[PDB]
Amino acid sequence: DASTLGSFTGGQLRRLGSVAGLSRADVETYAQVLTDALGPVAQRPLSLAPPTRTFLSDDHTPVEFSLSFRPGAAPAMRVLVEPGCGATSLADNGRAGLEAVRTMARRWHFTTDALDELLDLFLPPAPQGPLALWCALELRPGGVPGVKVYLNPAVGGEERSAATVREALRRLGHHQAFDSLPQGSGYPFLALDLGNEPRAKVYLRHDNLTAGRAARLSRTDSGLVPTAVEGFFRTAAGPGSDAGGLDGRPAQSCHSFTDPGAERPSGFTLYIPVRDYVRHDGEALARASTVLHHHGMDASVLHRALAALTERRPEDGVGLIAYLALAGQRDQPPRVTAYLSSEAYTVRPPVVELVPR
Ligand SMILES: N[C@@H](Cc1c[nH]c2ccccc12)C(=O)O
Ligand SMILES: CC(C)=CCSP(=O)(O)OP(=O)(O)O
Repeated sequence: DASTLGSFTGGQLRRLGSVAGLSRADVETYAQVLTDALGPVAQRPLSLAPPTRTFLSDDHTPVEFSLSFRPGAAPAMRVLVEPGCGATSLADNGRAGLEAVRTMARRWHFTTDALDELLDLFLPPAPQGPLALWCALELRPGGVPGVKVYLNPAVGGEERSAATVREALRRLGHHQAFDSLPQGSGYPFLALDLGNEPRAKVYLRHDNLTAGRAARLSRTDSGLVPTAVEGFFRTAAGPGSDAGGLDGRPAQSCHSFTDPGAERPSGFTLYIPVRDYVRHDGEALARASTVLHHHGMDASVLHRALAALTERRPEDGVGLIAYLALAGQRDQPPRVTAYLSSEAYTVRPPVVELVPR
C-alpha cells in the first residue's frame, strides 16, 4: 500500500487525464505507458531518497506534466519523463532512455530515422550532464501518443554546444539553420517530434531576459507578434520584470524547424519559470489565468489540474506551476502551456506537536 513513484505519478496522470477530458480507456493506456517508461524506478517507494541525479524537476521527480491550451481546442495533456532515471551512470541513463524510445517505436511504429541520425552526437561515452534523454508523450485521445525526444547539446561540454546544434540541424536536412537562431546564453535542449519529415526544436537559454529582448527573439514568420510577447513576459514575470532582466532562473526559447530544407524557424515559444517570480502557486495560477483570458481561453481546467496533482492549497507552496509558455506557429493563433510539477518529493513534514508551544 506504500506509495511508489509509479503509483504516485500514475495517480496524477489518471486524475489530470480526467480533468483534461480523456476517456477511462485512454487514461488506463497512458498510465501503463508511464509505468513502463519509468522502468524499474516505478517500483521505488517515495520514502527513499529521490534519484538526486535527475534534473527534470526541482525536487528530482523524473516526471512533469503539462497542459497546452489552443483557442477552440480541447486542452492537450503531455507527460515528460526520464526513462533512464535510477541508472548508475549518465551513459547508462541515456542507454535506458534510448531502449524505452525504441520500445515505444516497436509499439506504435513511428519513425526513428531522424533520432538515429543524431545518436553519436547526443549519446557519446563519458557524457556530461544535466541529462542524456527525456521523452515527452502527448496523451492524444485514441491511445496513440505523439512522441518527442529531448537531448543534451552540452553532452560534450558547453563549449561544444553550438557546434553540436549546428551539426544536428544539418543532419536533419535544415542546412545552416543554426545561423537563423538569435543570440542565447546556452543551448539546453535539442528535441525531435517522432511520428508518421522531422520537427526539430532548438532551445536557447536567456540569462537576465528583458521584455524588449524577448520581443526581438522571434520574427513575423514564427507565429507571435512583439506586443503579445512583451505582454506575456510582463504578466508571467510580475516583479522580476522591468528591473534589468528576469533575475531568477533564466527564460528559455524554442525555435521549430518543420519545412524540409528550411533554414528559418516556423515556430517560436517563450518559456518563463514563473515559480521563481511568485510568492505561491495562487499567484502563479492568477497570472496563468490572466494569460489564458488574454488569448481567448478558459482557465477553470488549469484550476482543476492543480487540485488533481496535490491536496495542498496553491497558496501554501510554490513550484507546482513550474513554467508558463506562449507558443507561436505560422498560420495558427498563439498557444499557452502550463508546466505542472509532480512534487513526489515535496511532502507535508510529519505532525509532532511541541508541548509546551
Ligand atoms: N526543470 C528543468 C527542465 C524543464 C522541465 N520542464 C521545462 C520546461 C521548459 C524549460 C525547461 C524545463 C528546468 O527548469 O530547466
Ligand atoms: C524544455 C522541455 C523539457 C519541455 C517544453 S517543450 P514543449 O512542451 O513546449 O514542446 P511543444 O511545442 O508543446 O511540443
